[PDB]
Amino acid sequence: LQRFENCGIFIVMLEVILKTLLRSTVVFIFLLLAFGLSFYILLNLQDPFSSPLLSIIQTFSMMLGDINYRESFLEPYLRNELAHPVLSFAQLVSFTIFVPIVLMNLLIGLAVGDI
Amino acid sequence: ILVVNIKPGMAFNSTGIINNSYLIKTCMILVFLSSIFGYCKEISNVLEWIIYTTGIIFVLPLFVEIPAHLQWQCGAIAVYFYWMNFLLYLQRFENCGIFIVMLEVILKTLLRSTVVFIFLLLAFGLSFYILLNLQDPFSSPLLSIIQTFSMMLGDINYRESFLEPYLRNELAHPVLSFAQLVSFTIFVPIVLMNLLIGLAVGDI
Repeated sequence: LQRFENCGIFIVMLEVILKTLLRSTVVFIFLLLAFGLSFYILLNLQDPFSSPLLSIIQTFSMMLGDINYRESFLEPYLRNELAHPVLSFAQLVSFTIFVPIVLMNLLIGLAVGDI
Repeated sequence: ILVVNIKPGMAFNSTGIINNSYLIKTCMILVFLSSIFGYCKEISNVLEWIIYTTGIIFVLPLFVEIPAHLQWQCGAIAVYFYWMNFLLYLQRFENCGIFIVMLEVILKTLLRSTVVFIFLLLAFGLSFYILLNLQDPFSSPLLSIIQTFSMMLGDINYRESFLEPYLRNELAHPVLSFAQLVSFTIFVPIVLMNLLIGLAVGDI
């Protein structure tokens, strides 16, 4: 579709935003490895965080702002099942600041420029 | 290595788990040596004073018997800051440093604006604490604030906390509760989140 006169600008733009993200990702893999290996300590008793690689695929799926808050922090806290409740809620506000707010707006800001 | 090879919360010594010993022993000796070398070489200056002090506690059972819960409490803190502080080493590579310079600009701009908008979330937090008090998520004034903070990304929990309680006749103030819900959705997920996208788009 790069050779049709309504389409090709969108495939040229798709490749610009994709090549920029695929450069950016070498940096921000370590930003998600930080929260992934840390929620693997604090939330270990819960199915989504059962293993270090499942913990990373879950932290990646929280990046779009679907944190699973009630299901994974609040309800375990009211059952007395969080092993580190204060430190778990601190890492939740920290994750929400650095990843869904900061990192996602940095990718919107990059895309707005490059388009 | 010492995180992925030992189950979180189990106490461990040079002999392995208190219940891989060569891997466990050598990786502890390395974390200890590199933390005391770190104390010699001593926001970057603050991150090191979290990392080397906390990384010592995770490994004190190399020499000193210490509680399982305290060992992993420091394991969680140390492992997190070790990787956040690993980004500061990417400032000096030609593919990367542009993104760490941009990450700091958007983060410093956000952390200035929070002085203002902490009171915007305290308004809705102390107010949903009145109107929704009978529901588990809003049971306490601090739980109510951690809950409106989690609603900020646009996951309002609408059916679960307004509609279903209303159809059961369990909202204590239904009209005023639905007004505060449209108000929250306007000021926070729409207005405040777009103000942070607008700031980020400019400053990048």
